[PDB]
Amino acid sequence: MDFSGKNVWVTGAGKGIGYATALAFVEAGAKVTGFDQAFTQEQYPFATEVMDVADAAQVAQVCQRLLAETERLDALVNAAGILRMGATDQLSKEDWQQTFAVNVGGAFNLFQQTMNQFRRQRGGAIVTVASDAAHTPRIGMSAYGASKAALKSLALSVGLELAGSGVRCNVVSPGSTRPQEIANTILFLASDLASHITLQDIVVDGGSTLGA
Amino acid sequence: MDFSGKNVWVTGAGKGIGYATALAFVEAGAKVTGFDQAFTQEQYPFATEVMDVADAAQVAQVCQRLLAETERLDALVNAAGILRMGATDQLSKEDWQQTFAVNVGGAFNLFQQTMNQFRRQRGGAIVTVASDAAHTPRIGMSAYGASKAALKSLALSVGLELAGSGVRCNVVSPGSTRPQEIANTILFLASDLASHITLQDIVVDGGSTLGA
Amino acid sequence: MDFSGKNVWVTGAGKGIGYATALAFVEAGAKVTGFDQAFTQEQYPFATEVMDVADAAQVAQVCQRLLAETERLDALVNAAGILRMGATDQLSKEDWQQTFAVNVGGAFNLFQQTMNQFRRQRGGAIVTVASDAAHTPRIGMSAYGASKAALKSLALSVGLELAGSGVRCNVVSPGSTRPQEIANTILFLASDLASHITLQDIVVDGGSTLGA
Amino acid sequence: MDFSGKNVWVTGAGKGIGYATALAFVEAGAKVTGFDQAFTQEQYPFATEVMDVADAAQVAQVCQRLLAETERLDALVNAAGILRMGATDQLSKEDWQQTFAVNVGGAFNLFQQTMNQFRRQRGGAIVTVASDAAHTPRIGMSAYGASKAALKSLALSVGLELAGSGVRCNVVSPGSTRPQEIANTILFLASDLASHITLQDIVVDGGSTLGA
Repeated sequence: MDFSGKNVWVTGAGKGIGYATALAFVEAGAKVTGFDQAFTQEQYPFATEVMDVADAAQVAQVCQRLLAETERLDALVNAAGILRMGATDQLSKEDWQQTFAVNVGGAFNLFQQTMNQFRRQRGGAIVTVASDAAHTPRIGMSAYGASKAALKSLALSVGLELAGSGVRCNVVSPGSTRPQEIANTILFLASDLASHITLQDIVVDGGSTLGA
Repeated sequence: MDFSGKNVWVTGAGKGIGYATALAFVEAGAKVTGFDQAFTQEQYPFATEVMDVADAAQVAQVCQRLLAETERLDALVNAAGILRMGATDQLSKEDWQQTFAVNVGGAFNLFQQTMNQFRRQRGGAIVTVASDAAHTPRIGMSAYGASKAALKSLALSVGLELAGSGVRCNVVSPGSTRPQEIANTILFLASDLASHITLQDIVVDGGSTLGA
Repeated sequence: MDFSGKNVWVTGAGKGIGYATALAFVEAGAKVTGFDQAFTQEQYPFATEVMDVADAAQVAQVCQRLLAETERLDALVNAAGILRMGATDQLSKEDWQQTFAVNVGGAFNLFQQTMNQFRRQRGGAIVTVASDAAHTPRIGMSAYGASKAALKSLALSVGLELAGSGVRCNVVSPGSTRPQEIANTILFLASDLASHITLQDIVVDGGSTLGA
Repeated sequence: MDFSGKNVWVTGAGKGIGYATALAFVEAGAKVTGFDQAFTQEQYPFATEVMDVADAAQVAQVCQRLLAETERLDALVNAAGILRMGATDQLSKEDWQQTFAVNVGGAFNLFQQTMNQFRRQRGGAIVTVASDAAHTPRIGMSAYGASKAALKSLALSVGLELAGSGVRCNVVSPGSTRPQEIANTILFLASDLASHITLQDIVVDGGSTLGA
């Protein structure tokens, strides 16, 4: 798609959608930094920064160091997330808390660290990965879906806060994990092809929500 | 509306919407228990139980005691909530955490304690008070709106989980606080007039969201 | 509900939802005029006016006569409609045309004849009966659902046009025909209990659309 | 994007979005047929067929001739439309009728002529151009918005009818006319990059609907 000379951040980049998206931006010519709670392999095709999105103080330290060295952040992709399933009244409190800590608190921490960069640079793009579970109640995914609804809500709110600065802020809502297809939708929303698309949420699940 | 002989629980009953709704159920003839983090006055027209919805262990103890004595819970109204405002990148971590702890975790704790009662009794009604902030991004209310989107999502998911048991589960989304009007909408959704209405969300804000 | 001293118009009043709603307003003490393409029985509990909503010139003549004699129109209920089913590529052109003529053109004609009354009187309520078919694609109901989506859209647009005059304009979306339950929802939306509810659409179908 | 060897139909191809989209498919290597009520210029870069989408008998003759000669229809883009504005009670009956005849009846006629081709070939893509007016009430656009809501509804219904045949059916909702940007979104939805996206509607209006 040609993101050459563009600086791109992708969270949850160690695995799944985040990894696929980081690889896609690399192939499109972008300078990519991938962030994750930890990295397993010894070698990655993008720059790696250990950063758990759920850890506010760590996100603070890492982002603050990186932003001091970068002239602009062309795209931020929030793709970190965890899935913990169970009936609402059977879900453990640990699972409930970690679900929200990662799925909502993570993007919140990123937004707290990056919003001023977006304001000052006056443009760029944010893509946040939610879930079709945020659109329709799914069996066993009450907490997951709820956290992903909060994430989508937060993403559009940040979109409104950054609209005056010319930042496009969109959401992708995948179904059950395919990662390469999600990556294609993220790249599109991050590209100049989508320059008048903001506050939108594209559901990529083969029509499962029937337009919801 | 005549809820005589009906057993009704209302959370956040010390003030605002919860109080207005508890009073309305009392006037309609219901046996009402009001719950709040604390009670200020010395006298209330409903039975009062100190219970912070955000405190899982307390919710456990109180609900478990009460359910052992009650044959059925005809209506549960989740009306506890807190509002903490600010730009996304300026909001304190304390405000972020308490927002979610109360606005989402609260109803989660109630659902964990009451879902089996609803299943076993095979019917009844749940009404959950969200916000129009969950429907459209509002300035200064990014976290509040996000928490209220999670709450609505969770409420509809519990609605789906309890649909087989004949429980109606609906949401009311008020604008900025009027409490008596919200109470009227809650009573309607809790009544037998609304017996085929479930998984719905009525926005009561004078059209502010333009149908969103 | 006590609509005594209120003047109420209900279209499609000869049968189904319109009839049930007209009867309910009569029982609540309202002065009711029912309108239909034709009336079958010899006796009705409301005043009857033969008026096919699809016939613009007839709607013009009837409404213009009636409005000259009435000081205010407290509630207008659009409940006329027809259902013609079939696969999209099998539906006859006659069925397609009549579907839109009645389901959309009907309310359009009413709005053309009544909007100035609402503006001049500065208040009142409009309730329009759409369908859950307008919310989610239903098998065999492509044209019906499409016409009902247009109707809902038109109703909210008229709601916006009349918001400055203090008119509340809401939609009820029933599932497959129960009429007494729909009537209860219409009366609620038309009442002073719902005075801060406008541009809303309540789906009454037992949760079939899963919140859509 | 490389649609070489793909056969693509675009309606409303003489001007605006339809023209821009037809040109874009040509540049991407597709075999393009453009359809319009009439063609003004003497020369176009795509094959042209005079066909008013609103004229069912003409659509029948033209489509039936063309389908007899084509092995597959890889993409259908419905981009015909007219805009007639005015307050609801001031809009002329001619404007009301033509709005629906073109904006809804047009795609209906195309669907009646092409659905069996899509079923038999077992795949392909449909993109239908609605409007952000279908998402939120806009001043002066009550009829236009209503017709575009019907169009979107019909498009998703056809999407459901063709889902079993592997056809992707999506909607693009532009704001006030930019055509090249809409064309980019249409090409994306028509491409194999979007192979798991169906029944979706992308609003391209710079965030005007605030996610609605």
